[PDB]
Amino acid sequence: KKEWAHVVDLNHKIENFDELIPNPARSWPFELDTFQKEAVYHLEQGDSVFVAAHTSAGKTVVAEYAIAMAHRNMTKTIYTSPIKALSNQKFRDFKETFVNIGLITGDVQINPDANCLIMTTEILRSMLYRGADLIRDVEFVIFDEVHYVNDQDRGVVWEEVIIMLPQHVKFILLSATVPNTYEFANWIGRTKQKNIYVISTPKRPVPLEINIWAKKELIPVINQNSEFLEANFRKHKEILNDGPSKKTWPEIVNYLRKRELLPMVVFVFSKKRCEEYADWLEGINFCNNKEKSQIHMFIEKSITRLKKEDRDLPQILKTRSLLERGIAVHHGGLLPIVKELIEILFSKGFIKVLFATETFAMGLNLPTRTVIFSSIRKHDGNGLRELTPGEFTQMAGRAGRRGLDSTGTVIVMAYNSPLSIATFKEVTMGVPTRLQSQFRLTYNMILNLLRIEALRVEEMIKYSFSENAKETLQPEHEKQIKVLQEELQTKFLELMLAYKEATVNLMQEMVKSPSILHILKEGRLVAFRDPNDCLKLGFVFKVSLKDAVCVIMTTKPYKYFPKADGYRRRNFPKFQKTDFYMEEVPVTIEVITKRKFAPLGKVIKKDVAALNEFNAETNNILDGKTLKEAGLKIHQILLDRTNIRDESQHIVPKFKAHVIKKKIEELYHLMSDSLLPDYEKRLAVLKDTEFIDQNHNVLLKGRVACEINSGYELVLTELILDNFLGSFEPEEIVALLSVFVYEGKTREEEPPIVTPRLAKGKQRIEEIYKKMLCVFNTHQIPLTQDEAEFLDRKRFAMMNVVYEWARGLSFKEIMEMSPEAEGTVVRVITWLDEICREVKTASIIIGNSTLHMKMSRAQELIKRDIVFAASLYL
Ligand SMILES: Nc1ncnc2c1ncn2[C@@H]1O[C@H](COP(=O)(O)OP(=O)(O)NP(=O)(O)O)[C@@H](O)[C@H]1O
Repeated sequence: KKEWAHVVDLNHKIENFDELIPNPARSWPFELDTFQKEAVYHLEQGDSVFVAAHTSAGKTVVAEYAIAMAHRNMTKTIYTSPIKALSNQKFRDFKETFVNIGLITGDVQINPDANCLIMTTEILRSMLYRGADLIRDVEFVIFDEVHYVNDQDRGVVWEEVIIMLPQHVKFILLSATVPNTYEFANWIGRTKQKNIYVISTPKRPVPLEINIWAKKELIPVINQNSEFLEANFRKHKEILNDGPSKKTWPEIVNYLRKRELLPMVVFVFSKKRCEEYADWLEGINFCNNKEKSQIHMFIEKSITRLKKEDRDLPQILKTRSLLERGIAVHHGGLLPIVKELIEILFSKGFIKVLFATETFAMGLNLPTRTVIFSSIRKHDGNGLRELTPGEFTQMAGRAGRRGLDSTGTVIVMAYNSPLSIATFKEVTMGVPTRLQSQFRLTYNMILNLLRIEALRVEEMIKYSFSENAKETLQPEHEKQIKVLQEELQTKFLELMLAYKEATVNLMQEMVKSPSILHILKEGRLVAFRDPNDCLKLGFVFKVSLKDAVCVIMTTKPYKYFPKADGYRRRNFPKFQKTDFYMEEVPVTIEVITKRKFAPLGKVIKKDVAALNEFNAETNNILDGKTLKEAGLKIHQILLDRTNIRDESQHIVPKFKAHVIKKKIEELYHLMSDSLLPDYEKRLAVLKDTEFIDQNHNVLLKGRVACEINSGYELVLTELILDNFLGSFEPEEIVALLSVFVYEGKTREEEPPIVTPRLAKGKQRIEEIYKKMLCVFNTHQIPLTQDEAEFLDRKRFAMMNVVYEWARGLSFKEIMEMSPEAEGTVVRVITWLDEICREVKTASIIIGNSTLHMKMSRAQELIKRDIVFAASLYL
């Protein structure tokens, strides 16, 4: 009866809305869309909202409203998103929109006494665990980019956060259009006992047009009404009938320029190729003198902080070169400050051509007039594969600027060969991506909750999305089993069914080895099952292993077993005949008879001769005899089958009962398997390695691990627990620690480790990790590919860089010896600061003040220059 999540009908309207709101906490130059009105309304009622709105609709408006309320009730509104890189920006967007707002990061903290705070989800979780005091004064928590999914991002923890939030906190979840919003809104509302209204939109306010660029021509293939244009696509194919060349970009750039479809963002899934393509625009310029000067001034003003040695970095000079001509690239290889320059200049209208990797499309709020896909295929750790509809929608959706563009232009590049239609339709018009739960158990979480209170973990698991999902399913499967249990209420089968499965198995097995084409030579009379599973007989005519389908000349369906005379007589009487037809049949054929027909093609023509022959043969085959049958896998399979072997109008019921048993048995397991198993395993793991004792008390070791929130808490704890690091220099320690924050995917050969101790340290960590893996294996706990291949990658490749950096080398010299691009160097080194902080705290717990001192020293050594430059957004 009681519902906590309420779906707001799209057909619903608020004509008297302007009257319902007496004193709107905020107003805008424009007129709010119905969904925004819904949002504001339900917010003012004192309820929660889950807004899943198309790209270009204006979700931020709901965020600003909320905030406003916080400034009207002396309450606090915390804004959160999983994307840390986008904290500084959002913090600047609100400052320029509203007026005290703060910013909470790991090291930097600005204006905490504000009625609004910007922070990542992790920081919020952290504050929750901490039990911060300001949370008692928080009324609204905004969860932005709820649809954000990233496997390599450990900060997507809004579920844990929502579970942990106190009862007096109301929610505002912002998301792209997803199909399963109600699920999560219902979990939230039910689990939190909160009225939450699910709000969405019918379509994109700024409609997209999807085009293909082929042979210097722009061809529409999906119109504003999302209709696929077959003729045009075929046209592209025909025109063409294989990647960017030197003339590619100048040509399309020039084409779009004459037609004023700029600025353009070109998505390129490769940093190198971004830069290459950008370089291919040599001699093209979009900036007049004043613009060049403004840009120069902005850059000069922005980097004046840095030392001269950093201002003159090659990447900076090259970037300036591009920027002063209205061109840029955007990718993870760039120094943050450079990224920021590019972003700020792009948002202000100084950049007309931007080549960007996928990241640019996710967080950043920088829409463009035109979006181009250099390719709709991207390589992920798995390899090369087509983009998913969600990704394509995410990138393509950037192409419409509400208020500036009538429409958003999206272009897919074709080069020398046509794009496949299935691929293209799957990528551009595939089923929209669903919200998935990101909630996982970690040792850190378990140790912390366990340290807090005995059954906190169980409680956390009870209130998770998975559990609630299981709860939602339970009754459904109950009714299904009720119908089945009642439906039924109103050895032969085992061996037989097994025999069927065995024959199917063997058949599937024979479909791999070409040798089959010898057994299924044109004319091989066989008894097979049609789609309706009716036994029939026919001669083989074609064998396409590529499609694994055989064309047969067919005996009407019979609505046996090799060498089963009596069994045949009793079970299988004479079959019926029917005009021969060519039927396509799947290999997975109940029996391959010894009978072979001497050309069918002549029977297909109905030549009197072949006709008579066929008639006689068929009549003969259908008249008398009973069917006779006739690698290493097929051998064993056949053996087992024969073992089972040695082992008409009445089998219907039994068969039905079997079907039932299968269904029910199936619906049973469907309620068996999920966090509790993992949890038990993890407890076992923590018990074996002594983070907790036999009674599940958290030991000192576990209290140390509680402080490491970076991913490899157990191994790191193990590393720092004793005094192996006793004779290491701060530089050496921070150098060695880089292994826990570097993917180690460099495609270059590792040079000699710069010091002996570092080599020893690598050895030590490797050993620790091996042991830990052994323990993971013992308790059959599933590993992520990273955990698994950890040692198979070059994770230690950054030790030298970090060492030399801690020694005082300039970034220039650092880069001259780095196996990774600037951005990654900065990523590693900036993460190491946090690592050092964690280790400091840990050392406090351990009582090792020397280690503490060293870590402080390391922080002091690495925390400098362009690597730690203040954000341009602040
Ligand atoms: N009701 C409105 N009428 C006219 N303009 C609006 C309206 N609402 C928002 N805008 C403007 O259009 C833009 C809205 O974009 P935004 O706030 O980021 O939502 P969004 O497009 O859905 N973000 P995202 O989906 O992640 O890409 C802002 O620049 C607003 O100024």
